[PDB]
Amino acid sequence: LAEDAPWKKIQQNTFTRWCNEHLKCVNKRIGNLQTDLSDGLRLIALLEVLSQKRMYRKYHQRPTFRQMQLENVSVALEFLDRESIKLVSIDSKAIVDGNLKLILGLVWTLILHYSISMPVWEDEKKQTPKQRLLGRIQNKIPYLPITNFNQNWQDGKALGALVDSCAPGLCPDWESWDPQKPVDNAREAMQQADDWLGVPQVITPEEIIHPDVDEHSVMTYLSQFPK
Repeated sequence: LAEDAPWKKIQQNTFTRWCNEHLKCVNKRIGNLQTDLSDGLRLIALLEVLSQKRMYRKYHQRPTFRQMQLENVSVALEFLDRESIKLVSIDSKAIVDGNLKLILGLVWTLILHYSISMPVWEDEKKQTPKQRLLGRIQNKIPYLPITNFNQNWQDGKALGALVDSCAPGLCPDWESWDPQKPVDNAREAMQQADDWLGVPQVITPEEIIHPDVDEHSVMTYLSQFPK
């Protein structure tokens, strides 16, 4: 009966914004993740931007027929396999036919690989991408216990700590912030990061402090922090 705005919607929203931040640079955009990858073209474009390589296989530039759309998605999935990016439970018809569950899974694989796992973090790897992101954020704010990507972020004040850590003076009074004003706190921190640290708001202040936020969404946002 709550098929409206859970962690599930936050995650679709966040994964869509992340894709769109990348698609911007080739003049494309997704309105609806369930439908707008289904002909393969926006998926191919996203993969080319993330990898900085073109497709080596031909594909259908006007995929008006189902078979053309299946083949475009196959070209994209095959490209990822070649890049040794590990996919699970995904085939071409899953994308073409709008299996939202499996589409979200694919986009998470891309985020984990290109945003979390591939960049060389602060201190230059037997630990998972998640552990590495936690440690990286923990080191920027050594006076707060950073052990998750949900409850630690709920009062909006750790965002202020992280942003000010990156450029002292952006959120200097973060510790004095009212923990009962979480959207206010998150909004200020995240707008400072947007305006001055180049961090896009792929999750929103309302979303990031929501009691039902999923960790993947928060990780997607936090993985963008500089240096």
